[PDB]
Amino acid sequence: LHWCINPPSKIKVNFTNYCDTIGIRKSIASAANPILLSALSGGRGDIFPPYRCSGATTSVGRVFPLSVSLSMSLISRTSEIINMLTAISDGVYGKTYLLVPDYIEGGFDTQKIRVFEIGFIKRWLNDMPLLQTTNYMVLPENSKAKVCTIAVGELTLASLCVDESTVLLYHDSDGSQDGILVVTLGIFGATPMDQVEEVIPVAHPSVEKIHITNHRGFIKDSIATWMVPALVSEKQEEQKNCLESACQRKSYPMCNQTSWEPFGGGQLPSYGRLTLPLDPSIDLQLNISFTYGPVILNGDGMDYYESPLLDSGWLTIPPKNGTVLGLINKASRGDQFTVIPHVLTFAPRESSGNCYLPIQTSQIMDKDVLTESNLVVLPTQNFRYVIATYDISRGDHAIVYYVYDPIRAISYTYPFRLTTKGRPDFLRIECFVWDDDLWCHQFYRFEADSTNSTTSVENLVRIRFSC
Amino acid sequence: FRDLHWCINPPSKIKVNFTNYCDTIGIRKSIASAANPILLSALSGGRGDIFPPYRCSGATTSVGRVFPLSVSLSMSLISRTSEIINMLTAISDGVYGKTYLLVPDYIEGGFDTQKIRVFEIGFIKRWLNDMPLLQTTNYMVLPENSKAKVCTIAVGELTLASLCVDESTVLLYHDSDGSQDGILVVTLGIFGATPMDQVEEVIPVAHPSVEKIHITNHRGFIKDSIATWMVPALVSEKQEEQKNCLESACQRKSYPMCNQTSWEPFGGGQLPSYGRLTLPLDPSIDLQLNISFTYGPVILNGDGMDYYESPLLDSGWLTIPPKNGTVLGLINKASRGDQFTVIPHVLTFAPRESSGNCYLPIQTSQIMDKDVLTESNLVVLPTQNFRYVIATYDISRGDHAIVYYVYDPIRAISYTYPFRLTTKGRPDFLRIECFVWDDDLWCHQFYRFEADSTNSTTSVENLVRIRFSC
Amino acid sequence: RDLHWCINPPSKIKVNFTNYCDTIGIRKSIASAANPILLSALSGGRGDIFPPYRCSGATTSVGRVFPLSVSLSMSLISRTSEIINMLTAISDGVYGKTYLLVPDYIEGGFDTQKIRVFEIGFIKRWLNDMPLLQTTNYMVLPENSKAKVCTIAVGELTLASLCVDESTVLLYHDSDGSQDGILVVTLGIFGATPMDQVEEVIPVAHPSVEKIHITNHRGFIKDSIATWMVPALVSEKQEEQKNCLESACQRKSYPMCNQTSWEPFGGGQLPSYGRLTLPLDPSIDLQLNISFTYGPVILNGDGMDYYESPLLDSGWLTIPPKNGTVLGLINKASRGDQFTVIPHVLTFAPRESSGNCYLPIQTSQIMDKDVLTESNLVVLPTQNFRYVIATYDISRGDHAIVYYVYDPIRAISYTYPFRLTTKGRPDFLRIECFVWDDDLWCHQFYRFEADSTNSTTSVENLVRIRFSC
Amino acid sequence: EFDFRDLHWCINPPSKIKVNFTNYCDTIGIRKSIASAANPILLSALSGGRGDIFPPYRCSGATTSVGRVFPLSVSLSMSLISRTSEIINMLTAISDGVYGKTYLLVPDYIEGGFDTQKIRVFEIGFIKRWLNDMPLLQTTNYMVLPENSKAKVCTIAVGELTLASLCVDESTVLLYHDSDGSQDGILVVTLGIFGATPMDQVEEVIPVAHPSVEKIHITNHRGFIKDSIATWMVPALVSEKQEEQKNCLESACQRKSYPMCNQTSWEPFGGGQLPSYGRLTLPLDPSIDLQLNISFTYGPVILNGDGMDYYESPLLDSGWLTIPPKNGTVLGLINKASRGDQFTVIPHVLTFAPRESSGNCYLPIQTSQIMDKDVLTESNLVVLPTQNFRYVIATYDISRGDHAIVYYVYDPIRAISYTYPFRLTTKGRPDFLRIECFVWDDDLWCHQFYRFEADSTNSTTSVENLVRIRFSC
Repeated sequence: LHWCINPPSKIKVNFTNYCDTIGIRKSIASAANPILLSALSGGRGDIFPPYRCSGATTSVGRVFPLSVSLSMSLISRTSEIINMLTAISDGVYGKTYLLVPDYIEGGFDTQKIRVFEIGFIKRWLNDMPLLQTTNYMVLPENSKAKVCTIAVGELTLASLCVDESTVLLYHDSDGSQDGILVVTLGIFGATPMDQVEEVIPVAHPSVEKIHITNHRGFIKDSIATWMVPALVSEKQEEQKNCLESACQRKSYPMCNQTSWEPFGGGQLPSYGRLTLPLDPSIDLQLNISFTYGPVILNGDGMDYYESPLLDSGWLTIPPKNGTVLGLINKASRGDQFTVIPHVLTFAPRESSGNCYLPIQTSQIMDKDVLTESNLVVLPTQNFRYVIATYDISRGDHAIVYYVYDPIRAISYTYPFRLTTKGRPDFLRIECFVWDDDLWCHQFYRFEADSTNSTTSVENLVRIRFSC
Repeated sequence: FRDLHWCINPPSKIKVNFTNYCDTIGIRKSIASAANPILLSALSGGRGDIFPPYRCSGATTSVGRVFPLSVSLSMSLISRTSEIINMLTAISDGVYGKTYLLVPDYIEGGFDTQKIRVFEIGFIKRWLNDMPLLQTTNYMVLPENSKAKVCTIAVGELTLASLCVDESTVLLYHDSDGSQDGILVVTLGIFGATPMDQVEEVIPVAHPSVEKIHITNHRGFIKDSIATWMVPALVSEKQEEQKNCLESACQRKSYPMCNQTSWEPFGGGQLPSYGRLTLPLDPSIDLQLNISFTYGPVILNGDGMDYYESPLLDSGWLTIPPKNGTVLGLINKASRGDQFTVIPHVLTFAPRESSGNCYLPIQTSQIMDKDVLTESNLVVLPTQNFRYVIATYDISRGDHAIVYYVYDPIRAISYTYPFRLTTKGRPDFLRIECFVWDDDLWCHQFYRFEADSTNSTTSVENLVRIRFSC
Repeated sequence: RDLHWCINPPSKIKVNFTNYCDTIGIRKSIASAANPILLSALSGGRGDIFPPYRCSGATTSVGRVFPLSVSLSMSLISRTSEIINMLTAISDGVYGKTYLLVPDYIEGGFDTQKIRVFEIGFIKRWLNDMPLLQTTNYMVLPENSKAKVCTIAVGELTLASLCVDESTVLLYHDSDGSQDGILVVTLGIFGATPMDQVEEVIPVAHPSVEKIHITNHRGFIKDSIATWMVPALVSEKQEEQKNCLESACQRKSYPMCNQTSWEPFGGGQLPSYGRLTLPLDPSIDLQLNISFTYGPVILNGDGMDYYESPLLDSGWLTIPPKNGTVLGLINKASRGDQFTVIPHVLTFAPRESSGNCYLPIQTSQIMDKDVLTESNLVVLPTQNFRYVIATYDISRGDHAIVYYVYDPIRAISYTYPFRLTTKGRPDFLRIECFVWDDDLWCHQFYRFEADSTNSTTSVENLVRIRFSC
Repeated sequence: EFDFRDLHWCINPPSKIKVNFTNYCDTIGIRKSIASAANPILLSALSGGRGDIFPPYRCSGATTSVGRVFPLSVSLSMSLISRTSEIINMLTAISDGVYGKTYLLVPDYIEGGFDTQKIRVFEIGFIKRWLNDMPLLQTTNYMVLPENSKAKVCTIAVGELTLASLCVDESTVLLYHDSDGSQDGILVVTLGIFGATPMDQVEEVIPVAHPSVEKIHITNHRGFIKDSIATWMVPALVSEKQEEQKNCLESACQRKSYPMCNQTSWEPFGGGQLPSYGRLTLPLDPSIDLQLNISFTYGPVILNGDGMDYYESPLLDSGWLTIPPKNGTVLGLINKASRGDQFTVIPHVLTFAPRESSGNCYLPIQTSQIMDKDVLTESNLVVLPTQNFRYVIATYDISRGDHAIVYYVYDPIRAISYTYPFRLTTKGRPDFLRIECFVWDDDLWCHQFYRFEADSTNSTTSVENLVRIRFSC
C-alpha cells in the first residue's frame, strides 16, 4: 500500500506542457507588471475632491481622440463595428465587437465577424491614457459568436459566446444541449489564448434557462464571474406574493402584464452567476449558480463590477424605457450566491421587507427617446455610479453624464461638434479613474435619413470636477 | 501495464504543490517562445514564393493598391493631424520599428515648444483576406535630450536598436578635447519591461585613424545578437590612391566630380570612407560600439547609407540613395565580423586604365530633369533573387503621382501610383521600406509635402502593394 | 478505502517528505528528550520511602560512601583545586551546584581571585542502582563585580540564582542614587535560549522592607516560578514582638533577653521572613517580588532553606542550628498571593503570652565543649516529614560525621568512622539528602583546616544510610 | 485504457516514514532542535581552533617542542580510572568538537564470587573551553550495554552530534561461511549527543555488495560521520586479489624484503590470500533503516591486521586511510581512499613502487635493524584535520633514560620529537597503546591511552591523560 497523491486533471496528461504554460504565464506577468504599476499608481489614489473651496463645483469635459486600439483604427476606415462591449479593470482593457468586412463589396449583408482584443492603458506625455492593443483574436465565421460577454482581468480576457440570446440549460437536455463557446485571450500571443465549446453544468435541476444578451464581469483570483438572468421554479411563490402585495398600490401596469420581458410569459427571472475557473491546472467548466432577490423588470443587461470588500461585487442593471431607475444590488462572489439590494430598490409598503422592487412610472418619464446607457460603478473607496444618456431637450444632440452624489446635482452641456442629427439605437459607456478623474469610454451607433450606412462613433471623454 | 500496486490515500498532513517541482523559464526565452507562432505566420508567407513560376502570357504587368488599415501608433498620430518628422522604418522577419520626431500641437506654448523622439516596435500580423496589419506591441518616448535629434533604426530578433546623436558629425578624438560627442544607445524589447538600455556610450574608436562619424539616416539589422550599421567616416591615412584615381578620371567627361575642392559629407579634406558601427546586444556583456572602417568605391552622396541583410553567411548590401538625380545610387557588398571589406556589386563604374582599386559611381547629367524629383532610398528585397526598389516623386503626371521603379538584373519594371489626391505641395522627405509577403511586394512609405500655406506640412504614411502577374 | 491503481510519476516529481509537518520548539524538544531520565529517577526512587511494616521495630543503620561521579566539581576537587562555598540543590531528578572556584596555580597574598561556576545535570543509575551525578551543562562567571554569595534553586530542567556582592542587600537606603541590584543567573539542562544572565532593577512590593540578607539559601522552581526565602528587616513587626520580648525578659529565660543586637543586622529590630519570588518566563517581566510576613523570631539569619511540601501550594522552611543555640527551626510557608508562616515543629510556644510570638528551644548547658559544625536541616521529599541534619563531632575518636535523622516519634543516628584528618577542623559542612530506591542518599561537602595554615581540602562525596527493620 | 480522473500518481516514502510519519518527523524535529541548541558550542570550538594552524616562518632556527599534561576532565572514563578500576581497549575519536569513547569496563568496586563479566560502555560528549583556552572533555551522554555484552570488540565513529560503532563478538566476521547455521550479525550501537530518543541498538545482517567478499577483520577501526553517513575501513578477504598480488610479490621479492615472501601465511587471515581493503558505510538517517554495505577495492599489501583508521580529508570525497606499523616494520601506511562512490584506494603516502618492474603495484618499506631487541611500542598514526597534510605517531620505549613516551610529530621537511618523563613506573609493560590528536588554540592536543602492566606487583594499570605539544620558534 503506497501513497497516492491526487493531481488535478490536465496536469497528468502533460506535466511538462502544463509547467511550460505556468512558466510562460509567470514570465509574461512579470514583464507586464511595471506597465501595470505605472498605469495604476496615478489611478488608484482617489476620486473625491480633497478640499472644499468654492462649494458648488464646475464640470469641464474634454474629448481625447487618440488611441492605438484596433477598434478605432477600423472605425476610422468607415468599417461597420456594431455591438461593442468593453471592460476596463486591473489596468488592462478588453473589447468584443462584430465586424462587417467592407474591404470587398459583395451583396449587402453576407457575414459578420467577431473580434476580441485585450490591451494596456498607458500615459502619453500629458498624463493621459493611451489605449494600446497588445493582442487580438478573430473567430471563424462558422461559429456561435453572435452574443458574447466581456470580462477582463489579471492580464487575461474571457468570454461566453452563444449564437442564441437565451441558452436552454435544462429544457434541451433530451436533445443536444446548448453549449457556450468560452473564448479566452492572453495579453501576448501564447497558449492562454484558447477557445472551446463546453457543456455548462447546471446549478440544480431547478434552473431551466439562461439569458445572455449584453453582460460584463471581471476576473480576480483566477476566476471569471458574470451575472445573467435565469429561470427557476422555486422563487415563483414568494415573488408572486410580493408582486401581489405591491399590486394594490398605484403600480397597476406592473401586475397587469401577463408576459415578462426576459422570458415570454411564465414566471419571474432569477439572478444567475456564471463562474468560470480560469486556471491552467484544470479544464474549463462554467459553474452556474442562482439566488432569489429583488424583482427584475428588464433583461437587456446585467453587469457585475468589483467592490472594495472581500468577496462581494456590485450588480448593476441598465434602466429601460418605463423603469426610471436601475438596480445596483450587491452580489456575493464566494461559495454561496447572495443578492442584497444595496441601493436603488424601492421597498414596498405593508411588506415583510424580504422582497424589494424597482421604481417605475407611467407618465413621469419624458416622451423623448432619451436613450440611456449602462450605469457604471467607479473603482474607488467612495461609492459613485455613472450613467450616460442621449439628451434631446437642447437644440443640439448631446450626451449627459450623471455622477451621482447626495450633496449636489449639476449637469451642464458643452456643444458636441460631431453630429447634430442623432438616432441612437445603442449606447455603452465604460468608466475608470485616471489621475483623480473620470475617464469614460463611450460607444454609440446612429441611423441616418439617407440610410446608406449607419455610423458607429466611439471616443474617450474626461469630466473634471474642479472646486 | 505494470502498475506499482494498489494505494491508500496518505494522511491529509501532506499537501503537495505541483508548481514547485519544475523550473522557471526566463523572461526573454518565454517572450521569444510566445512570439514565435506570430513570426512563423509571416515567415511562411514570405518564403512561400518569390517570383512567378512561368511566363503564362509571355509578359507581366503590375497591379497596385493602397492598404490604409494599420493599428500602429504612427498612423494613429497622423490621423490626429499631429506633425511627424523624419520617420525611419526597418521591416524585417515580421518585426518592424520606427523612429520619428513628434511636434505636439495640443501643447500650446510660444510658437515652437519641442520635438520628442519616439520609438516603437511590433509585429506584422495576418489580417483577414491575408493582408499585412502592422501592430505595435511596445513603444518608448525619450525625455527631452539633445542627443535624440538624429537616430538610426535596426530591427531584428524581437528587439530594437538605435544610435542617437546630437550633432550630425560625431567627432572621434583621443581622450576629451574640449566638448566631446557621445553616441546615445537605445534598445526596446518586443513586449513589456524586459532588459533594455537607454545608456549614453563613448565610442571605442578601434583603429585611431577614424576622426569623424556622419549619421544622417541609416538602417541596419540585428543578426546573431549583433546590430550593424554603415556610416561614412573621415580617416587621414590612405588618400593618395583615391586622389590619383580622381585625377585620372578628371580628364574624362566626369568633370563636375573632379572639380569639387570640398566634398559633401565632410567639408574639405579627404573624401569619406566606409565605416561600420557594431553593437553586440549580449546582455551579459557590457555594450561596446566597435568601428571597422575600410575604403571602397568613391562616395558622392554621403547623406544616408542603409544596410540590408544578404543570403550569404557574413554579407550585406549597403546602399546609397540617389542625390539630386544627377548621381545614381550604389549597392555595395559589405562583410560582417572581425574583418570588413567592400566589394562593388551594382550601379558601379570601373575606370579604364586605372589603378584598379577605385570604383566610381555612375554620374550622368542627362538624367537630371527640371521636374521636381525626390528619390527615396534603395531597398534590397529579402529574397534570394537580387532585386532593389526605387520610389520617385514626380509631377510630370497630371495626378501628382508617385512612381515605383522595381529593378532586376535582367529587366526593369516601373509602376506609377496615380492614387495621389493632393496635387498642391512639394515633397520634402520621402522614404520607403519594402518587404515580401505572400509572393507579393509591399512597400511601407512615408513622405511630407509643404502646401501653399507655407507653414503646413502634412505627413502622409500608408502601405502600398504592387502585384506582378504572369 | 483502497484507491485503485498507480502510474509512475514523471521523473521531475520528487518529494522530500520533510517540509510537511510541525517544527518542535527548543524547550519542548529538550523536555521530551530529557523526560525518560527524570522518569527513571523519580519512579525508581520515590516509590518506596519508609519500611512498610513494623517487623522487629528496632532498626540498625548501615552506611556506605559512593565516590564515583561525573560531576565537574568532583573532578575539580580530585585535581586539588579549592572550592570554598558550594550549594547543591537536588530535586525531581536533576541537580545543580554553585561554588567559588579558586585557581591556586599562581598565588599571591591571600586570594588572587575566586570565580563562580554554576552547573546543572541529571541523576543517573550506574548499573548497581546507585546515583551517578552526571553534569550536562555549566556556566562560569568571571569575578568582575558580583561573585560573593548566591542562592541555588533547581527544578523543571532549569537553574536559578540571585548573586550579590554585598552580604546584605541595601534595598532602600541607596534609593537616593542607584539602589543595589541582584545578578539573576539562569541555566538550562542543555545550551539553549533559557540560559540567560540579566541583572534586574527591583520594583519593591513593600515600602517597609529595606534589607535583604543573601548569604546561603536554597529554593525550588515550581510551575515555572523560582521562589526562595530570605530574612528581611522591617520595623512594624517589632511593635508586636516587643510585648513577647518583655514578657520573656522577666521570665526565668534570661539568655533570651540577654541579647541586645542580632548578627544579621546590627542593632535594629527582629528580622522577618521575606518570600523572594522570580517568575521564570523567557519573554516578559523577569523581576523579583519581596513579600515579608510575621512569624517565629529568628535567632540566626545565617541561612534559610526552602523545601517543597506535599500540600497544594505550601512549602517548608528551615534554619540551620548555630553555635550557642541547641536547635534549628522548621515552620510552614505558603506560596502564591498572600504569604503566611505558621510554625510546624521545633518551636516552643511561651506560656502567658499573647500568641503572636514563638521561641525555639535553647539550653545553655547541654552543649558539649568540642566545636561541632552542623549542616542545614534537610526535608526529605516524601509524604511523611523526616528532617535530617548532619553534625561533625570531635568527641568521638574517629572524627566521624554523625547523621541525626530526626523524627518526632523515633530518633535514629549513624556515625561515619572515615577520614580521620585529626589536624583538620571543618569550616563549612553542607548536605543535600534525597530518597533513592528506598534509601537515604545524602550529598555531603566540607573543608578542613590546617595546623600549617597551608592545607585546605574540600571533600565532596555522596553517602547513603540504610535502615532495615 | 485507464480513466485518468480515477487514476493517481503515487510516491514512494522511506520505510520509517510510511509506518509512522508523525513519529518520524517528531524525531526529526527533536534532533534538529537539539542540533540547533548544541550549535553554539561547536561554533565556539571551531572559532577557537581554526586560527593559526602553523607558526610563522622560522625566525632564528628550528622550532622547539613544549609538552604539558592536562589531567582535568569531566569524562566518565577518567572518573572510572581514578577509582582504581581497569579500562580495557578504549578507542577515542575526536572530530568537529565532539568526541566519543568505547571502553571495556571491569567491575571491581562490587565483587560477587570471582568475576561476573566485562561491560562495554559507549560515551559521547563535547569539547569545551575552560576559561584557560584548553579543552574540557565533558560527557553529555553515555550508554552501558547490558550484562550479556554481545559487544566484545567495537569500532568508533563520531560526527554530526552522533556516535556510531559496529560491534562484533569475534575478530573475524564470516559473511558467507556461517550462513549454514546462524549468520554472523553485527551489533550497531548509536547514541545522540543528548536526550533519550536517538539511541538504537540492533543486530543486523550485512548486505555486502558482492559474494566475492567472504571475511572482514574488525579489531580497531576509527572512522568518522559526514553527510549522515558513518564510514569505517577493515581488512577484507577476496579471491581475485591473488592474480595481481602474487605477481607483484614475486616481481618485488628479489629486493631485501625477503621475509615478506618467506611468510607462508598472512597475519590478518591464516593462509588464504592477501588482505584487501574494505569499506563499511552506515547511513545514519531517521528516514532509512540501518544497513551496512561493505565495499572493497585493491591496494598495497596489508602487513598487519591490527586495524585500519579512516580519517577526514579536506577534499570533497577523500579520506586519509591509515594503518599502524607492526613489530619489525618501522613504517606504517597512510593511503588515500574515496567515500560515497565506487571504492577506490590510491596509495598516496608510505608506498614506494619497486623499480625495474611493471609499476602498477606499490609496496611499503621494511627494515628489521631499527627495532633491535628492546620493548618499543608504537601507536596508530593520526592524520590531523589541517590544511597542510600531517601525521603523528607516539612511541613508548625503555631506551629513553626517563622511561618516557616519545611523540614523533612528522613534518614534510623533518621530524620533531618530545619526551614525557612523567613516567615514574620503570616496571611497565605496555599491553595496549593508542593516541588521538586534534588542533585547538594554535597547538597540538593529543589524547593518549597506554594500558601498561606493572611488574612490581603484577597488576595491570590503565593510564590515560591529555597532552599538548607546542612548537615555538
